[PDB]
Amino acid sequence: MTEYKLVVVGAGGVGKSALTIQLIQNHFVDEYDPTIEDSYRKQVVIDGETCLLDILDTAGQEEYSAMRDEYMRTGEGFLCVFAINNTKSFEDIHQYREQIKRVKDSDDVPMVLVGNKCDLAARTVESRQAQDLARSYGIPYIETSAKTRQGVEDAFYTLVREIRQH
Ligand SMILES: Nc1nc2c(ncn2[C@@H]2O[C@H](COP(=O)(O)OP(=O)(O)NP(=O)(O)O)[C@@H](O)[C@H]2O)c(=O)[nH]1
Ligand SMILES: [Ca+2]
Ligand SMILES: [Mg+2]
Ligand SMILES: [Mg+2]
Ligand SMILES: [Mg+2]
Repeated sequence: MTEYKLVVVGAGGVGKSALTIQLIQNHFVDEYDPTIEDSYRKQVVIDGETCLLDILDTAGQEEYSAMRDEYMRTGEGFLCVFAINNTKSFEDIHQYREQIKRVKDSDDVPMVLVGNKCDLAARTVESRQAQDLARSYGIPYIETSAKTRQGVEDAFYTLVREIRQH
């Protein structure tokens, strides 16, 4: 069956693991355990196609980010995640996109910009700001909450739909 290799990247603490775990395991991880490099695999039907998602959950903490580029290298599509209550994580997106372009040696990599923790009210990144960033990259912006599940399936499936357009 069709396999899609997805890679989730972004600053430490933005909720990359919580998003992936909500998608794959249907629960919310409340605690914060920094990730090194974890992978998840699940068979799902997306738009009538049975496919296998291989999701690489990467480190956002600089300390844990050792061979991250070697992992990212294999990815077919990337979720670039920031948190809507973490302005620095949004500003950091530029450098993740540059890293993706570097590891794929392409200016045209399937990507979706994700603004996570949308269940929280300490918003410092407004939707329009993120929409504009994504527009400049030619990719979709989607807000999510790993806590409530809002947008979670949408984000990951939209990434599959972007890979399919390339
Ligand atoms: N309220 C809320 N909290 C969230 C959300 N997503 C993640 N969190 C919380 O944010 C903290 C960090 O989440 P985590 O998924 O571990 O972040 P990460 O990006 O994978 N961190 P790292 O890069 O170090 O591996 C956790 O305490 C988690 O519960 C969300 O959508 N809403
Ligand atoms: Ca929990
Ligand atoms: Mg993590
Ligand atoms: Mg390269
Ligand atoms: Mg502002």
